[PDB]
Amino acid sequence: PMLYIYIKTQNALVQRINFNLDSQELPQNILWIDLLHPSAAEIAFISSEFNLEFPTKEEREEIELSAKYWEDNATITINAHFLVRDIKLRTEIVTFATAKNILFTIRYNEFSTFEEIQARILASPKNFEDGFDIIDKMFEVRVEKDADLLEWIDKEARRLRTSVLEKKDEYSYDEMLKDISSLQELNMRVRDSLFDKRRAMTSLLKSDKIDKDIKQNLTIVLKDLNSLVEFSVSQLNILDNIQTILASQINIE
Ligand code: NI
Repeated sequence: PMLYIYIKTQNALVQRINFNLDSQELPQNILWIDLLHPSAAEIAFISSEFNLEFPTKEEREEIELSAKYWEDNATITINAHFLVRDIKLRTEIVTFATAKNILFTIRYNEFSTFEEIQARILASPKNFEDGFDIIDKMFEVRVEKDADLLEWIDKEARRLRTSVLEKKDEYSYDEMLKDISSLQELNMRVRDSLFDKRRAMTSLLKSDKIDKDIKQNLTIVLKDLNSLVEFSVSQLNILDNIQTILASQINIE
């Protein structure tokens, strides 16, 4: 049950404070508040200090569980999509929220993609003026990590493509089918993860809480995201065709 507060320092750098809710005093110049394994104390803390609640039924608005983006006059909420090990992956969701120009992330597990997000924010030369600048950089880091995963699948697909097409350096036909099937699932999960981030960034673009600097950056990430979706689709066709060729060999032989 941990609470990390990221502040903009006097020297215009970011510093991470391991914050103790029950005793310590709140810092100045907060950029981003990270809640890991929150208990009712941490949930009570952000509500009492930043007016941040998450009921699924309220009087003022119809809350739709069939969306992953919600915005009222003061806050934006995003249930953001991540992939974590279950190689077999599974969906992990992190709640993002904005209040008083501060980014909030609420997470229930620690996973490697979020550690990479932490390291990049702490080491970026970018000057973050508020929490909206943070989420801007996070979307960029998240699309890169999805790209690295498509690249890894690409390496594995080329090895399989060579092995099956030229019938050279093959192993167990069943084992090759297991791998192809595993890569197909990874490809499908990353593409869907990329679709989720497209919908969120596009909804952020419409907010008037987001200044022109962030909208320009989200647009650049969106173009690259689209490139990765194209790459993922070409890649899945290759995997499906390797599976078809491999099944053809089993049956013919
Ligand atoms: Ni700005």
